[PDB]
Amino acid sequence: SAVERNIVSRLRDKGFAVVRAPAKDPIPDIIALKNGVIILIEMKSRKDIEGKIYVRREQAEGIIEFARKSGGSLFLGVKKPGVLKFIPFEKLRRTETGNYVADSEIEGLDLEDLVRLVEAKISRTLD
Amino acid sequence: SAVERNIVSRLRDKGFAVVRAPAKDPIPDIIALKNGVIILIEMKSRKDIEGKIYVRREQAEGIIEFARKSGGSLFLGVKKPGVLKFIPFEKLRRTETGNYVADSEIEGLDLEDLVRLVEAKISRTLD
Repeated sequence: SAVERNIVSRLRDKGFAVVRAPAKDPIPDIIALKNGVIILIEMKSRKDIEGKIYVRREQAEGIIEFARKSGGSLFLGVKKPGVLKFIPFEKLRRTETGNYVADSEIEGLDLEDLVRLVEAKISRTLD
Repeated sequence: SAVERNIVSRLRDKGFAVVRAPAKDPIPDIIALKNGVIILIEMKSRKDIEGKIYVRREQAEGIIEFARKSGGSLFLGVKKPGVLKFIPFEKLRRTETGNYVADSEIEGLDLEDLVRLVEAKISRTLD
C-alpha cells in the first residue's frame, strides 16, 4: 500500500503509465506500461513459517493468465528491509499442487533492473 | 458503468487482459491488453450544444499523455442507441479551448472493428 504507492510513484517518474488494480479473476496489483512494454507486478504473496514465499495456485494462475494474454512480463514483488525486489514469475518454482514458490536460491531484481529490462525491450522492438 | 462492465466482459471474452481504472493525472476508464497491443478506452464524455460528444481539455490531455507514455491506442467510447462506437482519439477535433470533440461525420468503430485492428497489429508484429 505505502509500498505500492512508492513503486507506482517511482515507475511514473521513470516515464511509465501506471495503473493499480482495483479492489472474480485476479489482476496483478500494478500494471506499468511504457512504449509498448507491459510490466505486471504482483505485490501480494504468502510466506511459510520459515519465510519461503509462495503464491497459491488460483491467484498465481490468474495473474499468469493476465500476463500471458496481455503479453506482459510478470514479477512478484518481495518486501525486503527498505528495499523491494522483483522476481520474474517464470523464476518461481511451480509445485505439484500448482503453487508457485520463491526458492532461497532466487535472485531478485531491483526496480532499476526492471526499468533497464524495459528500456532494453523498447530498443529490441525498433531493431 | 453497465456499459463499462459490458465492454470489459466482451474484451475479456476476446482474450484481452482488461483492467478498469480505479476511482488525479488521468487514467483511461478501460485498459485492455492483448499480446503486446495496448488499447485504451475513455468512456466518460460530455455533450455540446449540437449533441456532439467531447472530452474536456485537462481530462483529454491526461489520457493522451497516458496513451503517449504507454504506447497504447486511445479511443473515445460513444454510447449510441443499442450500440457502442469507438473513435480513435486522433480523429477528434481539438477546439480553441483545448477540448476534443467527435464531429458528426466521424463514424467510429464497433468493438469488433477494434478487436480486428488488434488482431491485425498482433499479426504485423510476427511479420
